[PDB]
Order: sequence, then structure tokens, then C-alpha cells
Amino acid sequence: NPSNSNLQALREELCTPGLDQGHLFEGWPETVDECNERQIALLTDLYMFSNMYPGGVAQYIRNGHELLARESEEVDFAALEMPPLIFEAPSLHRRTAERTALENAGTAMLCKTVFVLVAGGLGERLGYSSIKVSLPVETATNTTYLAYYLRWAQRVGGKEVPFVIMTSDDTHDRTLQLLRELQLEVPNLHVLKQGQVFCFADSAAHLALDETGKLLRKPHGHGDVHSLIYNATVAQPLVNDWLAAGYESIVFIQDTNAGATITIPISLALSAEHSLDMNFTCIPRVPKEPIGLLCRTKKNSGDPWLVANVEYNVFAEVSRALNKDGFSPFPGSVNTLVFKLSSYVDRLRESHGIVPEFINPKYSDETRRSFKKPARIESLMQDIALLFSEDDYRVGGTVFERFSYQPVKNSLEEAAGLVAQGNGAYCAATGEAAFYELQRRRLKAIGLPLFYSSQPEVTVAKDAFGVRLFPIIVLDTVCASSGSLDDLARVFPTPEKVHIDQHSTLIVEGRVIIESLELYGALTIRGPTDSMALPHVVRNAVVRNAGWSVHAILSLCAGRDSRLSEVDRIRGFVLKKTAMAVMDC
Ligand SMILES: O=c1ccn([C@@H]2O[C@H](COP(=O)(O)OP(=O)(O)OP(=O)(O)O)[C@@H](O)[C@H]2O)c(=O)[nH]1
Repeated sequence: NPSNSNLQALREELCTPGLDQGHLFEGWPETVDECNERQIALLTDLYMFSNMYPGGVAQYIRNGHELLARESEEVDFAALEMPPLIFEAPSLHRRTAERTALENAGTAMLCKTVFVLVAGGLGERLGYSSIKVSLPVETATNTTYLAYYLRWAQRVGGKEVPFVIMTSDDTHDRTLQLLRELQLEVPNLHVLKQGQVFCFADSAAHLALDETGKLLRKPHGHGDVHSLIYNATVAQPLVNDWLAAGYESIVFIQDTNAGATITIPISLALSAEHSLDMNFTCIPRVPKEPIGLLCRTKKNSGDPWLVANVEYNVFAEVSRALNKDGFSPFPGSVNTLVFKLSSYVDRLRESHGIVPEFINPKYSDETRRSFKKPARIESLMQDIALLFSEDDYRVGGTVFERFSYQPVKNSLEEAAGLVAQGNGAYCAATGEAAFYELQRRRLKAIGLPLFYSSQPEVTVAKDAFGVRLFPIIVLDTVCASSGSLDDLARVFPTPEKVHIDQHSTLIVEGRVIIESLELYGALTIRGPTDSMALPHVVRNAVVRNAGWSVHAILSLCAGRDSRLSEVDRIRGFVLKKTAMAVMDC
């Protein structure tokens, strides 16, 4: 593509004061012609960066200088306080008139919602070699996070629901593989792959090389999602297609928080009720939490207030210097972002989806100033809130119960350490446990008589903590529709005649109505896969069998003829699916 002369001009340019990338061409011949294919390739790699980053590599270096100087300084705001527009959501396990109104209002709005899934990470930090959306939400059905989100979206928004997945070099191919393998048919899905950015070996922003001598690359952060969307087409801009088709909201979700399918309808309803352009999904936060705080900020004493997320580390540092006259006052943002689409698009078009950047290098020492590993510039998807002036827009937050926040983000060992400090585990074990409990709390809210012990049923991480799983009740999207309390009530029309023992397992797939049941064991009930077909009705059912059990993965663990996978090891237990009754037709 690019010319021999253009590559020469760029090389020369990069060697000028303020750029100083001479180290990249150490011992090269005078002109491009004389350069070998390998050298020609590196210059090409530098050159093509322009169609990936605003201003290309030259501006990247300049930005690096600015940010590196900036981050060497002390972060501080001239003003910081509670956001004006904070709204408390009613409990998810109480079927009050208010909860009902918000759920049904939000559910209608789901019909005009665009969904965006941010999925550019592996679960390595968890102990998981594959993509995080391939993690199961729970091992009873093994439904992946990916299918979980996609089927819900297609349920509430129909088959042609507009859906974006942002991937990366790490997750992209595998994401496409998973889509194919699960036979997911999503006509209006757009998979947008973020590009990695160059790295700085040092504080002078000298570009880093890898082991082969090629330019080193690292992720630019989830902030890329806005740029990717701004540049996506269907020759018509993606966002224009959405707008013209009548879509009115857009929501952004993380890769392993199943709670989003519960919070979203509520947030949508509240966004409409309080005319919110941007609505941060929040929870009350404990000061000892790697979660950001939603704050009304003012960077300089002359600026306007901005409503935006303030990262935990920053808020810590910020506080000690400028104190001016059991959770944090400010809400904790879980990064489920809800927008009025028209407002989002306006800001998008104005900024080209570019959001403020930062750099956060890891040093070898406090004093030696040397990097431990090459740094790169990053961006956060939530920082788009900075483009929404308080004069033109209403940016606020909705506060939910902490229980509705169920990320799978820590390894078993990390969770052990965390639990000891009295903090949340947020590992695969507690994620799975929380999902089962969530179903139970929702079901009880409509009158299902679920009596079960709160005692843990298995201990993980060398006996560090326990979780319980049973009773296990999982209804698919054809059965439970949107998951609203009203939708659940359709499955259980006369709840008081349904008696699910605390040790039982109930799996429901398809169009099923359960009127009366006594279950002591494991049961799967299957109905029509078509949401519009006549339902399989269960009445006067009695099922007794050995059902399922759970036990910890033993420390002894090693050995051939083994069936333990990473999925098992990252949660520290295994379901034994001993027996299972099936009711079809
Ligand atoms: O460059 C990135 C970084 C993060 N993310 C998205 O970050 C959410 C939170 O990302 P975090 O930054 O909070 O965690 P992480 O990336 O270290 O690990 P993952 O979450 O990727 O597993 C997930 O949606 C993650 O895929 C991206 O999509 N791209």
C-alpha cells in the first residue's frame, strides 16, 4: 500500500527532536530501496498505524509525552462531591407496585435498545486459558456468558436485535468460533475488533520492541468501543441505521456479570422517568474495593461540574491531599452503561468516538524511574461521560443492591486472599453460587415456596470459604422470557402448589408452564422451542430420584484419566449429575 518515499519521509520524521525514534533504525541503510524486507516491514507497520490511531505514530508519541508528564504529577480536582442525579432502585426480590412498574416499563423499552458487549479479554488471571465469554454462567446447564447475553437480547429485542461485540486480537477468532459452535443466529450482530497500540520502553516514549525485534503491542483499553462504533458501517454509519430504525437507547455491558439482565430494565425505566442521557449502573461500595466511584467532579476551580467515574486508586490518592469541609458516600460504578441513543450519537459524532486518554506505567523502582514492562496509552469506555456537559445533558446514576453485581474476575487464590481481608471473592465459585441464589430470590418474590438452608455446601480454595448451590433452578429464555417478575409468574401461575426440595435440581427449557409439582431430585422439563407454540403444562407431577450433588476438588489433584478442566479448577468444585428425570412433549 504505502509508498517507498512515504516510508522514507516517516522514518526521517520519527528521527526528529521530540520524536527521537532513531533507535528503531539502528544500522539501517540510507534509503528504503536499500532496506531489506524485514526493515521495510517495520516502517510499514509504523506507517499503517495512521489508519488505526488519530495522527498515527507521530501523534501517539506526542500524546505519550503529554500523558507521561501528566501522570508524573499529582491528580487532583478543585472540586469533588456527590452527583446531583442519583436514584435508588427498588429491591429485585420484592414484587412491589414500583418494582412492577419499573420492570414492565423497562421491558417495553428493551424493544428499542441497542446492546454492546465489551469482550476483549482472556480469563488467564482467573486461571482460564480461553475467552471470558466462553465461561459458563453456571455448570448446571453450562450456558456460556456469550449465549446468555445473546439469547436474552434476542428474547427481549427479537431475533433482529442490534448487538455489538467488541473483541481484540486475543479474543476475536475464538469469539467467532464460539458463535458458530453454539449455532447462534444473530442477523444484526456486529463484531468489532479493537486494534492494539505501540508501547514505550521508557519515560521518554521510546517505542518498545519485542523479542523478534518487531514493534511491541498492547491493548488500548475498552475506550476503543466508541471509536469502533463511530467508524462502523452497515456505506451508511451503523448508528444512523439504528436511529432510522427507531432505536432509542444503547447499553454497554461487561463480559462476566450476569446481573446486567436484571439491572438494565430498571435503569432504562429510570432513565426515561428522569430524562437521563447517561445512566451509570451503581451499587453501594465499601472503601476497600477495586471499583470506581461515581462523582460530580470539577478539574479546575474555573471549570463546570462533570459527572464521571473516578477510579479507586485515584480517589484514594486524591482524598488525602485536599480534605475540605458503612459504604462510601459516592456510589460505585459497575460499568453497565445506559444511554439515550440520540444523545450518545451526538456526542459520538462530535468526538469521533475519541475519549480522554491516560497512561499508567508499572515501575521497577520508586526512584530508578525505569519501567518494569513497556507501558502504553489506554482509554476507558465510561470516560465518554466527560463529553457530556452538565449544561446540555443529564448524567446520573442508579443504585442497585450489591447482590446484583456478580462479576467473575478473580482466581480462587485471589478470592481466598480477598475473603481474608473481609472483601468480596468475585471468583467463579461465587459467581455460580450467586446466579443460583438470584433465580431463587426472584422466584420467591412471586410466591414460590422455596425453603432452603443458608449454610454452604462445599468449601473451596483450601477450605478458605464455602458456597452453596442448591436448590438449582434454571429456566431458559423461551421459558422465562425477559426474566421479569411478571414473566416468571407465567411459568408458575399457582406457585403454592410447587414444592422444590432444597436439594433438588429443576432445569426448564422451552415453552413450559408448571402448575403443580413435588420435586425431590433432579428434573428437566422441555417444551416447544417456539415461543409462540402451545405450552407444555405440568400438573400433579411428583418426581423423586438421587438428583445431583456437589463436592470440592481435592488437593491431591493430578493424574491421567482425569476429566477436570480449567472450568472446574477455577471454581474449586464439581457437580455430580447422578440422576435426572426428563419430561418432554
Ligand atoms: O482493552 C480492553 C480491556 C478491557 N475490555 C473489557 O473489560 C471488561 C472489564 O475489563 P477490565 O479492564 O476491568 O479487566 P481486564 O481487562 O483486566 O480483564 P477482562 O475484563 O478483559 O476479562 C470486559 O468487558 C473486558 O473484556 C475490553 O473489551 N478491551
